[PDB]
This record gives sequence, C-alpha cells and structure tokens, in this order.
Amino acid sequence: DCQQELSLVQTVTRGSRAFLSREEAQHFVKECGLLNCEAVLELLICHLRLGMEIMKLGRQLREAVRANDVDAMLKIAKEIIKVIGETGLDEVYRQLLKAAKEFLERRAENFSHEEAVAFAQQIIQLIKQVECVQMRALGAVASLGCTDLLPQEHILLLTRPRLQELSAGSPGPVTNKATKILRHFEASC
Repeated sequence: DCQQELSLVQTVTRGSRAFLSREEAQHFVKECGLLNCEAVLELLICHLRLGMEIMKLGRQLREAVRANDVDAMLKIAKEIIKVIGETGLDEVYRQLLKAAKEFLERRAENFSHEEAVAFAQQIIQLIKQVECVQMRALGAVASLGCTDLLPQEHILLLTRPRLQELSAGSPGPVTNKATKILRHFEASC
C-alpha cells in the first residue's frame, strides 16, 4: 500500500541522529521487502530533492536576516511553502510548513520588524533540522543500495541523477555522504 511506504519513509527520516541505528536500518530494509522497494526509493529521492531546495532557501534566508530585508524574508518563506506543498506530503517539514505559513499569515496585519526577524530565525533553526533529514534519507538509500532487493544497475539508474546534484552542492556532510554513496553504486556496476 502506498500509505505504508510513506509511513516507512517518514519513520526512518525521523530522529535526532544524522545516522540510522543498526536496528532502524535493518527494520527499514525488512519493511521495504514487504512493500514496493522502488516506490520507497522514489519517495526518498523526492525527499532528497525537496531537502536540497530547502537548504538553498535556508542560505538565502540567512542573507535576508543579515541584510535586514523583511521583503526578502517573506519571499523566501513563501518559496519554502511552494516547494513543500507541491512535492507530495509534509509530515517531515511539518513544523517548517507551520512557521512559514504563520510568518506569511501575519503579513495580513501590521507586524513589527523585530517580529519578522524572529520568524526568520525560527525558520532558520528548523531548516538546520532538515540537514539531519537528508543524512537519514541518504542512509536509507545506502542501506537499500547495499542489498540485493534491487539490481545494482537498477539502483544506479534510479539514484544517480539525484546523487549527482547532491554531490555538486556546497561542501558539507550531505555532499560528502552522497558522493561516497554515488562512488559505491557506480563502482559495483
């Protein structure tokens, strides 16, 4: 069922750790076997694309706070809503969707400048938690990729375009981790 795979993906991406525990990785692999493994991998890839767009908006929102451009803060908060609301569900990023809409809804009233910065920093703090979501989604891809559930060439076909976009991004944990996963998938083939 399509709902059970979404519940599996939102569960494995849920946690304070940027790395899956062995029990979380094993349970994720076993539950993928009970569901459609390709449908699970596509949900992770969609999560990885949304997370990449969120961080780029998170960087721009940082510059908006430094430049004290309230209009730029509202424009970016609106783009966070658009990219999240369009791409599938949003149980992960649920708080980010609330704070962005709340920031955008108070625009209907005469809201203060210190009040606008507080929302931007609240959105910036929540976007830092998105970095952990991507590291978890990349870990679920690696756990599924290091198994025989899908052919290695088929695993590479599904994940290479997204893994390349992550590897080309700015340096950091998600860039180095996606590069390492892409190396292993390409080398196995």
